[PDB]
Amino acid sequence: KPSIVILGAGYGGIVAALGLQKRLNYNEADITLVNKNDYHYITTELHQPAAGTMHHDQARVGIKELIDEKKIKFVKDTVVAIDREQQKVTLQNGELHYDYLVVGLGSEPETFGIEGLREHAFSINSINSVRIIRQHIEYQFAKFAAEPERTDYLTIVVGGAGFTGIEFVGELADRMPELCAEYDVDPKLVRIINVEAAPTVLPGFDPALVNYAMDVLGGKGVEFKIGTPIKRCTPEGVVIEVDGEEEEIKAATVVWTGGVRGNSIVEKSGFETMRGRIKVDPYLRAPGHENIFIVGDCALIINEENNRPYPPTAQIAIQHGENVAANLAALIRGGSMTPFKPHIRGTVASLGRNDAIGIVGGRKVYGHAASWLKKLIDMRYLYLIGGLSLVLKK
Amino acid sequence: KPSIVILGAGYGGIVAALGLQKRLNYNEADITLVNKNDYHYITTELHQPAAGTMHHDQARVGIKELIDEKKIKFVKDTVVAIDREQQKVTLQNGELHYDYLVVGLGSEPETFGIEGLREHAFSINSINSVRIIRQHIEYQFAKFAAEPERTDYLTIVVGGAGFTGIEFVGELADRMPELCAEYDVDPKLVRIINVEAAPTVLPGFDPALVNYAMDVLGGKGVEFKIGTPIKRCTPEGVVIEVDGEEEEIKAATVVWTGGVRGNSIVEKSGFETMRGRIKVDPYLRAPGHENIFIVGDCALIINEENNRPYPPTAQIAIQHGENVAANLAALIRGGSMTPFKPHIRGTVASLGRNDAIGIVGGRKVYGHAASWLKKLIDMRYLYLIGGLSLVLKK
Ligand SMILES: Cc1cc2nc3c(=O)[nH]c(=O)nc-3n(C[C@H](O)[C@H](O)[C@H](O)COP(=O)(O)OP(=O)(O)OC[C@H]3O[C@@H](n4cnc5c(N)ncnc54)[C@H](O)[C@@H]3O)c2cc1C
Ligand SMILES: Cc1cc2nc3c(=O)[nH]c(=O)nc-3n(C[C@H](O)[C@H](O)[C@H](O)COP(=O)(O)OP(=O)(O)OC[C@H]3O[C@@H](n4cnc5c(N)ncnc54)[C@H](O)[C@@H]3O)c2cc1C
Repeated sequence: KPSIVILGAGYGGIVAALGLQKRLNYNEADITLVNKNDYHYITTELHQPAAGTMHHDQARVGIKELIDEKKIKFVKDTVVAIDREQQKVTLQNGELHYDYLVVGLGSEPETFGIEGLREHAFSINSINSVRIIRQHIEYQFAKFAAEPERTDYLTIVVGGAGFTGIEFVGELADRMPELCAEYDVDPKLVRIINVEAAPTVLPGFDPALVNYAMDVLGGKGVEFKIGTPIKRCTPEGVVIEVDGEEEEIKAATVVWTGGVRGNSIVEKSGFETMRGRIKVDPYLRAPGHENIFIVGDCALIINEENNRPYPPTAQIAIQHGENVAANLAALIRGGSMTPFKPHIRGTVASLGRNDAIGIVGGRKVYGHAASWLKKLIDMRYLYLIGGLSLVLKK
Repeated sequence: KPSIVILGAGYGGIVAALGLQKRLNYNEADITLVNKNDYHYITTELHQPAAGTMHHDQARVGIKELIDEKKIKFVKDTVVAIDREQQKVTLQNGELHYDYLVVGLGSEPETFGIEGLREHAFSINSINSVRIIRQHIEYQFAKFAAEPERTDYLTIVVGGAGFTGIEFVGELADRMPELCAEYDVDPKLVRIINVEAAPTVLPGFDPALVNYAMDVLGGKGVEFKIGTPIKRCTPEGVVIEVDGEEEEIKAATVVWTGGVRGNSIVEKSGFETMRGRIKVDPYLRAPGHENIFIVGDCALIINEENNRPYPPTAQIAIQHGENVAANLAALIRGGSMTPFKPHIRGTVASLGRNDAIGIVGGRKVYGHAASWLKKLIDMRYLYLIGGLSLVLKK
C-alpha cells in the first residue's frame, strides 16, 4: 500500500482528496490529508466576513464531515518543511513519509519588501485573518465617537485595485450604513480608499466592466487612487507617492490586496519557483519529481496562446485537484496518466451584496443577474465537495 | 423672570428637569438643560453592553423624547467651566447665564495617581466607553486564534471588587461561551480576574451576600485576588502586590472599577470639594451659594444618624432631582423649601443575566427572585421619566 500525502486542504487539496476517495477502493493506498485547521474555508467568500456582511461560519466547513475516515486519515498540523531527498514532510508536531506528494499549501501575501506593510497591514486569506480585520474595523469605529477629531479611525485603505480589492471595498461600502448607525458615526466622514500602483483599475480586465465597477463603487463613496504606489505602512496609515512627492494618508486600517505568491515553504524546500509557484509539467508534477504533484496557487501554468501565466484562481485549483486525483489513481494502478488542460469559464466579481460584474457563457453580465449568477457558481463548488447536504446547510 | 440652568442630563439632571416641567407654568421661568449628548443613558445598565450581553441602544433614550420643548430648551454641548462670580457657564461652543444653577455632571474615574491606570485601563461610564470596551475585548479574542500562545489576549483584569466590578464580571462570565465559539477559543484558557486592594470582596456589604456572590461567580470561573493592590498598568497588563512583592499579570484588557470622584469641572470652578464632591447644605445647595444646587454624584451627603457618607448612587440621585425641582419651584414662587431627606430602599446586584444578590424591603434576596426584582426596580425609573410608553419600549 503506497502512501499519498496531501498538504493543505484548500480548493486543490480537498478536491484531490475527495477525488482519490471516489476513484480508489479500500486498501489501495494510504491517504493522509494535512491541514493546519480542522476546517476548510471558502476562500473566494472571505471578503464578506472581513467586511462583516456575512458570518464567517458561512464560509467554512468541517473537513471530517466531507471525507471518509476509513479512506482518508486527516492530520491537523502545520507543515514546516519538505525534504525531497528523504521524501519526508516535517510538521510542527511530527513527521510524515510519502510515496506520492500533493502540495496545495496555497498562497501567502507578497508585499514586495514595502516597509511596514507585512507588519502593519492586514490580509484577507483565512477565517482567522478576516475575523481580525472585521473586529479591528469595528474597534476603530467604536473609538471615534469619544474622539470625533480622529477621522483616521473612519479611514480604510485598501492597497491594490485587483479582483480581491474591488470585491472587498464593495462589501465595505454596503456595510457602512449599519456600521455608522451602530457607533453614532457621521457616514460622510467615512473614507474607503482603493490605492493602486498600476495605471488602471482592475488592470487586464475589459474596460467596459471596469468603468461600470468604478462608477458603482464611486457612487457608493469609494475613492480610487490610481498610478499611486504605497511607499510605506504604519499603524497610523500609509505614505503614498503623488506627482513625485510623498503624501501621507492617516488611516487606522490598511488592508493589502496588492499581490500574492506561492507559499514560501515550497521555495524554501528547494523547488525551483517563479513568485513561489512551480512551473509544473503537463501532468501537474514538479519537474524532476515523478511522484510530487502541485495544485492550486502553488502551481504555475503558462497559456501557450499568449505566453502569459494563468492567475492563481480557485477555478483552476479545482481543475488541478480533479486531474491529480485521476492521475494518481492511474499511477497506483500502473496505468498511463492524462495531461492537464485548463478550461477557463467565466468569473463574476461582486460589487457589494446586490451588484456584480463579469463574463458568463461569453456574455457580459450586470447587476442582479450577475449577482445571482455568482451565487449559483459558488453553490456549484459546495455541491461538488459536500453534495446537496452542504448546499442546503449554506 | 429667572433663568434655570441644568448641567448634565443624568439621573439627577433629567429628574430635576422633568420635575420643574411638571411643577412650573410656561411663563414662570426659563429652563435650559445642557448635555454633551442628545441622549440620556441608563448608567446602572452599562455593565451589560460593556460585556456585550445587551445592545447599547437598550441603555439610552433620546432627551427630546422625554422633555417638553415649549417648557425646556435643550442644549447639546459640553460644559467647560462655571463662573460663580459672573453666574455664567462656559461651554465649548458658547456660554450661558443663570439665576439658578443645578449641577448634575456626574462622576469621572478616580485612579488615585496609579501609574498607567488612567491611560491604559478602560472605564464603564458612558455609551461610548462601553462600546469601546466591548469591541476591544472582541478584538483581542479575534487575534487569539492566529496566535494561540498569546493567552494574555484571553485574560481580562477588572480592578476593584465593588458593586460595578462584580456586576461586570458576572456579565463577562455569561458572555464567554458565545464569545469563545465565535472565535474558536478554548473556554478553559479564558481568565477573568477581579483584583481588589481591600482584604474582602465587596467590602462593606453583608458577608452572607458576598460569600454567595463569590460562590456563584467562582463557579463560573471568575478569579478573585483580594488584599492585592494594582501598582501600575500597561497595555500589556498590570503589576500587583502579593505579600509585599511585585507580580505581573499579562492581560490585553484592563477595566477599572476601583473608584470615582465628582466631575473635575466642579473643583476647577473654585468650589470647595472633598474628592471632587460638594458637601451640600440640607437643601442640596453649594455652601455660600443660595442659588446653586448640586445633584447626583457631584453631591456629598452625610447620614446624620451615624455620620457616614452616602455612596454615589442613582437611587439617591433621583431623590436629589425630585427635591431640587420641588425646592426650586418654591423659591421661584416665594414659598418655603423642604430639607432633603433620603429614603434608601433596597439595591440588587446582578450576577449575570440569571442570578443576583441584594436586600429588598427588609429581606435578603437570591437567584431568579432577586434577578426579577432588579429589573422591576429599574423599570420604575423608566416609568418615572418616560411613563408607560418608555417602559413598553424597553
Ligand atoms: C476575497 C478573495 C476572493 C476570491 N474570489 C475568487 C473568484 O471569484 N474566482 C476564482 O477563481 N478565485 C477567487 N479567489 C482566489 C482563490 O480563493 C484562490 O486561488 C484559491 O483559494 C487557491 O486554492 P488553494 O487550494 O491553492 O489555496 P487555499 O484555498 O488558500 O488553501 C490552502 C489550505 O492550506 C492550509 N495551509 C496553508 N499553509 C499551511 C501550512 N504550512 N500547513 C498546513 N496547512 C496549511 C490552509 O489553512 C488552507 O486550508 C479569491 C481569493 C480571495 C482572497
Ligand atoms: C455598571 C454601573 C452600575 C450601576 N448600578 C447601580 C444600581 O444598581 N443602583 C444605584 O443606586 N446606582 C448604580 N450605579 C451608580 C449610578 O449609575 C450613578 O450613581 C448615577 O449615574 C449618578 O447619577 P448622575 O446624574 O449624578 O451622573 P450620570 O448618570 O453619570 O449623569 C451625568 C450626565 O451628565 C453628562 N455630562 C457629564 N459631563 C458633562 C460635561 N462636561 N458637559 C456636558 N454634559 C456632561 C453626561 O453625558 C451624563 O449625561 C451604577 C453605576 C455603574 C457604572
